[PDB]
Amino acid sequence: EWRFPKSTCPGRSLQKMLQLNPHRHATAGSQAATIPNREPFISCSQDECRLFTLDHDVSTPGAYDGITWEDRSKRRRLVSFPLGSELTLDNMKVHLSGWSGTACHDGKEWTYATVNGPDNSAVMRLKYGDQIRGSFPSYANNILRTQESECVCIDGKCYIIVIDGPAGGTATPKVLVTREGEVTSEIIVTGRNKMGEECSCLATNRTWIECLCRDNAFSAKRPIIRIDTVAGTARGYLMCSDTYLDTPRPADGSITGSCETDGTSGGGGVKGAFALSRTTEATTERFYVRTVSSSARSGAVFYKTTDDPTESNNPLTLIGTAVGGAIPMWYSFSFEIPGKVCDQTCIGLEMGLTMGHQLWTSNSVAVYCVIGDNLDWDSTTDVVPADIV
Amino acid sequence: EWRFPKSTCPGRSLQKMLQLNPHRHATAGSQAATIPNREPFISCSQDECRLFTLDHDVSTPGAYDGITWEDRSKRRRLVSFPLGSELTLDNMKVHLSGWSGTACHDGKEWTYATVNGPDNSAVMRLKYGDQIRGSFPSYANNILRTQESECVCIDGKCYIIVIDGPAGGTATPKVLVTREGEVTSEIIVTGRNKMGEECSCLATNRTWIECLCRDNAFSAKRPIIRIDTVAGTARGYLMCSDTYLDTPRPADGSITGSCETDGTSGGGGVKGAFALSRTTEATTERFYVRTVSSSARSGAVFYKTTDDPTESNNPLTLIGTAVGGAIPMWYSFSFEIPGKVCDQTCIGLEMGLTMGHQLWTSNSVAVYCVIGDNLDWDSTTDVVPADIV
Amino acid sequence: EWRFPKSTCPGRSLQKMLQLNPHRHATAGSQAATIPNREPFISCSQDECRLFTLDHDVSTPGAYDGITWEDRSKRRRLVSFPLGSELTLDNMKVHLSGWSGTACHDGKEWTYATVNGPDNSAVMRLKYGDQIRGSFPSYANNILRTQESECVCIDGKCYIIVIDGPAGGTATPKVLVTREGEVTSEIIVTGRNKMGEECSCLATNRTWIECLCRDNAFSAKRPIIRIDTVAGTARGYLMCSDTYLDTPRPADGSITGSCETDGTSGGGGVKGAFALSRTTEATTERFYVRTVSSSARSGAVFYKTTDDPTESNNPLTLIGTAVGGAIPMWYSFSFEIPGKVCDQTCIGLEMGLTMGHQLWTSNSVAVYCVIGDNLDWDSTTDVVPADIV
Amino acid sequence: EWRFPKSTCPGRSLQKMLQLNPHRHATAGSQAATIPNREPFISCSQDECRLFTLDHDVSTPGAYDGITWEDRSKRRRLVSFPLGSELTLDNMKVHLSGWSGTACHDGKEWTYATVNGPDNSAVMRLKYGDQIRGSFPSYANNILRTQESECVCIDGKCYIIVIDGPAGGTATPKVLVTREGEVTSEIIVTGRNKMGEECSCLATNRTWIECLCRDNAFSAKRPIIRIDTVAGTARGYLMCSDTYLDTPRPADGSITGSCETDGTSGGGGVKGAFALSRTTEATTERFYVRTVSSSARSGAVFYKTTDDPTESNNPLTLIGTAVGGAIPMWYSFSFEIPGKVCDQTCIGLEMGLTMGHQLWTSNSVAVYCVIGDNLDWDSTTDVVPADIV
Ligand SMILES: *[C@@H]1O[C@H](CO)[C@@H](O)[C@H](O)[C@H]1NC(C)=O
Ligand SMILES: *[C@@H]1O[C@H](CO)[C@@H](O)[C@H](O)[C@H]1NC(C)=O
Ligand SMILES: *[C@@H]1O[C@H](CO)[C@@H](O)[C@H](O)[C@H]1NC(C)=O
Ligand SMILES: *[C@@H]1O[C@H](CO)[C@@H](O)[C@H](O)[C@H]1NC(C)=O
Ligand SMILES: [Ca+2]
Ligand SMILES: [Ca+2]
Ligand SMILES: [Ca+2]
Ligand SMILES: [Ca+2]
Repeated sequence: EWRFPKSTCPGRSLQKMLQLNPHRHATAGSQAATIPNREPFISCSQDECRLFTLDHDVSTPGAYDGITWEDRSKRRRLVSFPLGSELTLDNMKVHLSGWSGTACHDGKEWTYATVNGPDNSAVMRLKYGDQIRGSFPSYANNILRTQESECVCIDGKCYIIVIDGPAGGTATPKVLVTREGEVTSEIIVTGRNKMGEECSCLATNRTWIECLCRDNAFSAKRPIIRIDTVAGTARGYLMCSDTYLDTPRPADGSITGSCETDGTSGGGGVKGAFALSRTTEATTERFYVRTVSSSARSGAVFYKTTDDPTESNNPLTLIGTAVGGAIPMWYSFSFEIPGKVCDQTCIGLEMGLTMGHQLWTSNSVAVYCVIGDNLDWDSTTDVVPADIV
Repeated sequence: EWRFPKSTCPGRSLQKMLQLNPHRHATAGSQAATIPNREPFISCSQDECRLFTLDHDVSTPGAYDGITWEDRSKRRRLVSFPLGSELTLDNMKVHLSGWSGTACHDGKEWTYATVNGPDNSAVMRLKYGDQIRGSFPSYANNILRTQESECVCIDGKCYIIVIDGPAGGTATPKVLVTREGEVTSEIIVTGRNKMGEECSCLATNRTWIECLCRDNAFSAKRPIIRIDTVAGTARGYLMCSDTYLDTPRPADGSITGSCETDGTSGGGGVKGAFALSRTTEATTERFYVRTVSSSARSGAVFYKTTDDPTESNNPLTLIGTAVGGAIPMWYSFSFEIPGKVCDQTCIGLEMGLTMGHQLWTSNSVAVYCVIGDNLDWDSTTDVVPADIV
Repeated sequence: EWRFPKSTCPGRSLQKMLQLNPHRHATAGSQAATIPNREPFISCSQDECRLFTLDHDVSTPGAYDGITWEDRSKRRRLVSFPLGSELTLDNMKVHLSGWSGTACHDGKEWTYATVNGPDNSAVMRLKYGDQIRGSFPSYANNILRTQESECVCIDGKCYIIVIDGPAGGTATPKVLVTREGEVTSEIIVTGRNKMGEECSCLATNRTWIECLCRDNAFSAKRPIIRIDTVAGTARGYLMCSDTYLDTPRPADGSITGSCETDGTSGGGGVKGAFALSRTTEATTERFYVRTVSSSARSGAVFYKTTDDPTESNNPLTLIGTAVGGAIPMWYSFSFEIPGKVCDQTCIGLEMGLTMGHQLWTSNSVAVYCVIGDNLDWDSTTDVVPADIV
Repeated sequence: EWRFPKSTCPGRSLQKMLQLNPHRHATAGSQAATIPNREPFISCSQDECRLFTLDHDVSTPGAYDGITWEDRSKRRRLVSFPLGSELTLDNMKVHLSGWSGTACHDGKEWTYATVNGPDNSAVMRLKYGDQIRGSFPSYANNILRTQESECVCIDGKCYIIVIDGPAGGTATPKVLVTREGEVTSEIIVTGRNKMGEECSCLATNRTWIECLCRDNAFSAKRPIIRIDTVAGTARGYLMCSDTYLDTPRPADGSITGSCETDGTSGGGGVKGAFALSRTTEATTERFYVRTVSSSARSGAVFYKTTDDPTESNNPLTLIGTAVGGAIPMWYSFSFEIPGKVCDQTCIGLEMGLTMGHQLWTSNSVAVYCVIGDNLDWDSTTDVVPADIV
């Protein structure tokens, strides 16, 4: 029947599952039509896992693929591939037009959501199975956008974080509550709620959800949103650890003040992710990623903690480097693999590939899951963008 | 069991679902074998939706693709693609040879129909599952042809509009009634029945069907056919609104006379489409498309009304422009997505692509469905036919 | 449960279903890897129909495709494609190595059979589902070979005609009786049994099978084999009609003597096919194909009769020309589409494509089924072998 | 329910099933993106058989395919293809990153295992369905590696041989016992246990497994490991027959001493394979492969015996040559096709293709199964590596 959160598979670290690298096949002499894309993420039903991403209505090599740097356009679609299929034209499935996306399976059907339209009056449409069952219009009229990673479904309701408002100022997130793709309520996020883009979300137990977000205007600390799906409420916090997770960021521990103090820098950011261990009642361990560099989007390093991230300033504990500091690392995303016996959470890593400013842009995706005792290996792309034809 | 019409999902406007644009992948350097095609449409079972179209036994780029402007030839086939698969050779499924097509799912099996043969003695064959169960010969011996959009199945019987006769004069439509692909009766269309090509058809309630057609000889107003599937009868009308839906057309409201008065121009036309909202007993709102231009096939504009289109001359109400007037827009088609709880109707738009008179010809397909409160965005192709290799 | 012959769908003629033409996609500029092949045929389960053929371990365009004229080699395999999929590399499924093939579904599993090995000691292996369950060795040690069209399964047993012996002399056919792919008996063909290659076989009622074969040494009349699956017996006849079906052949009616008189020419031949109408008790109409030319493999013409073909010399009745006499036509094959209500038989046509003697060789496949009242249209390829790259 | 070993299909020899040869499609003019690979093997569930192999994150033709000679790198993944699909990019499924692999189906789910990481601290991860359920770290810190052929599942537990330690000295194998992908015990291999790489494993009856391995340091005789899955024990032996199966090897019978005497040469080796006939209680016949040459990896020859291979020095009995001595032959692997009535074992042959030392490297795969009475035909590739583009 309905999907709900189970206790997770035992595991005390992150180890590599797989990597997809389509543009290895886009060199001189190759015969493949690969799909350049950005903002990828994975979502799973109990039958299959799928790689979702936002394409550009074009393949590489190809004469139109010079637009792949744009964030928003009439060409972008939420597409997906079965997880493990390489990212080629024939493997691709188009779900909805739009330039911001999310998707999640509720036990019976896929829900797909994208935002579509001009910056000042965009509309989120939600697709349930084959039908568009929901529509949610822009409420601040300034780039309505969503998670760029999977949403979370519990007991037949799916929970989606949207934000609308300036990228460099106050923009308030909302939680949309959907049943069969129709928006049946909006939860107001209380507490610390002046920012919260591109949230990566996971259930922390049977009835609660925790989202790790990006503050693009005010702070190098990541906002966190917790949802109590029974009470129907959501509260925002600021991640308190001295190990600041956003990029760019100042040195560790140097933001003076309370947990929820912004600090003086804070401009810019990148979507971050986390994974966890849990029982039916509570989360027992958390796993976090951030870049090697504190000013550029390069590298990826893993950390862990058994503390509550909204109320401890202790540094996180180092797991090790998953992408060397010389390698572009951009978004990362959380997801959960439902199982019959236990569930498992994972972090995906968008290893970025680009020829430069407003030139060809795409990525390779590496996946790490909660299992084992030590980090097993770092990941590379071995794709030189100059060699892409 | 059998498919029948349900009440529709709530919705008060048209919003974009998705777009397919295969020839974005047919530029210099690309690795894809795309499928040039015309007269596309979508039909759905409860498991899957499919994009149907008439191909030319060729792919683009390719040395034989210069024939894709022809309407009828021994090369054309009704093919289909899972909806969301891009239109490439490996994704294509061939169903029947022929140069006019339709298809619909009855709850248990696909029915596929095409017309095949020389202009003066063509034969419609109907395929049910894997077998050809029905054959219907030409009765006026002058291009037997059909809807170029999905047929409608109710309680195990499927209803198909055919026409046979001169393109610039009187040609009488018939309704074929099929059970498992075998033609078990013909309903005579009474009333206004001297034309009626390329009908887009939707159930208006539990037991009635309404088709919106093209008068190619006499009128800029669109013919409408209503079928009472219980009584086994069909009656033709002329759409009465001052907002004439065909192309070319005179200015709005300027056809003098009764509802069913032709007007003085009327030569030519294009296949049009509509969508609707309904309960089990009656249709509550209708949605219509026409071109921006009143003399060329360019642009697409949406309208709506709560009036009966066969008995009111009130202008329709503007929803907005879905394809800018500078963009070729050709056929459009209706279809319905069956759901477990509710059904949903949609309009697809054939955005035409061609190098010129008797040169390479194909299209991009944009899809809008009944949902939400306002139009979300217009569609473009960003394909320049000169760049197609 | 098990497959058995049902009464057929009503139909009094042959009308076109579809055509596959992969090498339309093998011209200059094309992006497809098409599969050159020969001896194709179709076989169906109740879920799906499939196009089987013998490939050459190569695709076109390609530097190794110059071997596709060979009849037998270590490169050839029995491969298949879902019926309606075009014949490209990614759509292909390899079943067994070998250079003579057949396949049929028994209601539960596919049986696949090929002959493999050197001319003087070849072995037929039979694959049932995923396993090789049967092996049948050469008994005359001179090119053991089989039908190159589907076999027939009745009540859990499948029936396969093999021949072994000189191509220009006496070679006796056997009927192999298989259960789950294991050869459980051999039926000796009595009567007229000195030749019988490449048999096209169809059930004539609930318990009998009729095969139409090729005499390569002695006669322009086609041999016919009837199998009584209950009694476990098979008897050979010579087709008696004045309308000789093989190529080359003398003029109609000019073979003097009894039904089973060879006539003076008779050297050479081509695989022919037939279709039929039947009830559970008896065959009511037969449909036959032969070439337009009486000396070359060009064109295809349809005929019918309600007579017993082993005991009447009446000419057959003309249906019309399905492939014009200027178009190469090579093998043709019978097959049957099982249905829940009724079955349907069909003829496929191998429209040959070649650059010349021991150069590139392949084909296009056109399909006609028993339905309707008149022939609907002839078929062409519009492939010029010189344009294949 | 659970998979367990059945009695095998009757058969007294090895006959060819099929061959996959993707790089036939990688010549000048071809349109295919083929997948260069090494260490392939086949594993089957009751629904499907699959070809597994270790890829290099690249396709051929292509500018990055010059790395395909490396044994271990961050690019390699365990991928698979449905058996009979040709080895192209669109057909490929990625399961896990890593450079040593194995996989087996337990009746309900696939288990996939790879080793990943640096030479001195590699980690085996095990994937069960969609989840990584098991992790097993390196215990000798010197290239943890596994079978490169299918594992064996009996009554819900799967058995995997791993080895860790020097390639030219003593390295002790362990048997990992897995349930739903989690390592629930390790069986210590007693007896002759100082080597044992790349084991090909088959059940010998209802409760016992026999593995045929490679001694890379000490002996031209192959090690054999037997597992009693009920008692939970494993014992190593040295294959005693005078017909030494490894490459390179001295002349037959010339190793002086007991069964378990190494002999004086013994350096180097290749993965070998075997097939068998069995009842529920015991193995009745064994089938073995080795190269034609006793110093190079070229050719393949089949043998059989009804003796116990750990306790008889009798020569094996010749079946015949499956790959001529002029053709590179590298790894071979065992696998078993589960059936509803009977099981069947087979040998696959990695026919190697390479341009030379540290240049492009891949293979063709030929498959032989236990059936029939005599060998049917030898296999070739007819791929000249110089012609690969
Ligand atoms: C989940 O966690 C929240 C917050 O700690 C708690 O209030 C709630 O009771 C928990 N749910 C269960 C089922 O224990
Ligand atoms: C459907 O509409 C027709 C025409 O308005 C009407 O006659 C018929 O009764 C309706 N059907 C139902 C089930 O109400
Ligand atoms: C099928 O036909 C044969 C030959 O005419 C006849 O002997 C047999 O009785 C028929 N089978 C049935 C079930 O009528
Ligand atoms: C399988 O073989 C082993 C070794 O010969 C034997 O001990 C065991 O009893 C056998 N199993 C069965 C079920 O006979
Ligand atoms: Ca920030
Ligand atoms: Ca008109
Ligand atoms: Ca002859
Ligand atoms: Ca050795």
